[PDB]
Amino acid sequence: VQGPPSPGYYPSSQITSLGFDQGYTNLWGPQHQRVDQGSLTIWLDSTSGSGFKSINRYRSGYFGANIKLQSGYTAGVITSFYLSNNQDYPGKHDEIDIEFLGTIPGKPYTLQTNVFIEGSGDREMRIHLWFDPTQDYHNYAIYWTPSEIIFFVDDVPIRRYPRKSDATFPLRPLWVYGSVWDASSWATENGKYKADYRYQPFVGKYEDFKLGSCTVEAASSCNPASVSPYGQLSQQQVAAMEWVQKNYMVYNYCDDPTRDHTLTPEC
Repeated sequence: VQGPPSPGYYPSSQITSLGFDQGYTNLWGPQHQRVDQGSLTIWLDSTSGSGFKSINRYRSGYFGANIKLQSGYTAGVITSFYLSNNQDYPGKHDEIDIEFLGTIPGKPYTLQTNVFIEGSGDREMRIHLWFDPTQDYHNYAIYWTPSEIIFFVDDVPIRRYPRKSDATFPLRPLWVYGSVWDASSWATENGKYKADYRYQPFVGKYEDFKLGSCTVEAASSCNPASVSPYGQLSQQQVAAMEWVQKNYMVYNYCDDPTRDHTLTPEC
């Protein structure tokens, strides 16, 4: 295993790799978190998962990490990296998600991306990957400006969510989070395979954090990082994103005939 065509531009290579403590602290389950020379390990077992949160609240930016997932049986468990304001607006929040959905032997991990606006999501896109995300660290990133969201895997854009209306786009400040947790009811084949704690702990590893971003109170000149040679995805970037969605996309909410698309007019 064919990988995508080169995107011709490498946003992750233009931003300094950071240790955990330069951007983040633990939020819950500190007993299931360790940091070794900037590299983070968090884990889930029968008693608790763990999650971390950025020190700052942001208005925009480029947010990335190198992440490595657990091999073997991992059904029902989600390893995550996301932007959210759920703690500022409980129940009525915005979120931008990367979620790895655990799996069973013989079947690949699923990477889900999602967007919540004022408390409602249902904006899922799911892909499988062109590499084994348990064998080494791979780069995952969320780019977020007032005009668009772009998700990147190893600097390949896998999805773009443009601003079609204010009501369907995240315009309020977000913090960065990451977690490992039990989503047995839905994560793996819509809940068919659930967490099996015989295989515990379920470990998530994160390092070389990337922040090319703008805090809420940052000087007004602050804007995110270039994500393309131009002011917009290049045709080479677009072609790579197209290949991913052609060859690896397994769900797109816009294409689901069971979904009421009026509830999501950005489609």
